[PDB]
Amino acid sequence: ASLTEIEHLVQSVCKSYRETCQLRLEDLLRQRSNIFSREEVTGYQRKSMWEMWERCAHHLTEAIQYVVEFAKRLSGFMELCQNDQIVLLKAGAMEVVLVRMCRAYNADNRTVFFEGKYGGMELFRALGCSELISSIFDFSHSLSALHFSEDEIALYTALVLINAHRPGLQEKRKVEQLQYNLELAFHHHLCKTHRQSILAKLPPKGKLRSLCSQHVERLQIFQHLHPIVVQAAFPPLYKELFS
Ligand SMILES: O=C(O)c1ccc(-c2nn(C(=O)c3c(Cl)cccc3C(F)(F)F)c3ccccc23)cc1
Ligand SMILES: [Mg+2]
Repeated sequence: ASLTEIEHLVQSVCKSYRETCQLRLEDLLRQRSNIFSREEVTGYQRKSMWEMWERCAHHLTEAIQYVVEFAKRLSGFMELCQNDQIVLLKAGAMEVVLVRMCRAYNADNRTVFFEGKYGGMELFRALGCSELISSIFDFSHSLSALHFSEDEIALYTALVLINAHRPGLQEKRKVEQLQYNLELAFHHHLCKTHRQSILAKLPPKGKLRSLCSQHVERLQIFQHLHPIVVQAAFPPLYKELFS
């Protein structure tokens, strides 16, 4: 792919990203001052496990749905057979959700933006997932240290999804090519901005995968104990994770 194609791919990917973000980043930064009372905290901490899970589960569900809309706008994704779109999304939608979190994370006070204000991990205590939730906070913190631009997150998460080494693909070669193109675009943009050095500092893909595995497993257990009701946007994908 030539320079102009690459530039068009970067612009396209970053526009798709911005347009499939729940909240714009300026909002998240405006509100880092708006922090939860200890009264508001204990309020959340005195919530029942189920009502808290319902909140978080619906929040996370909505997030996955924005990520699916992002994928559907990646050049070439819609041209993929339904099987492969499910393979890519089953594996990666939640990996992207986990990456997108670093936006709502404030490494200064170690808090995250949740339901209108910032709170520490203490806020989710009623779920009793301290291990998992501590891990997630560690990951966001780790991503914070890289000071991603919005453009970098867009290209990085595009590559999290468009990965040709996911088990199950049938058009593996078509994915390899969309991936190659996204890698040229990511690398170009990083060079352009003197940020090429972050490539070696990105999370090892294994760490992202395994963390996503822990997280989804836990969520599936909770979905078993206490099903929330989902109006699904990609039914063949929903059926692949909720059954
Ligand atoms: O609306 C949809 O079409 C749709 C909506 C959501 C998903 C989706 N949920 N999910 C979960 O982890 C999940 C969530 Cl976010 C909330 C409650 C329970 C669950 C669980 F049971 F599946 F585990 C995923 C993981 C990986 C990939 C896609 C998804 C998929 C499809
Ligand atoms: Mg240069």
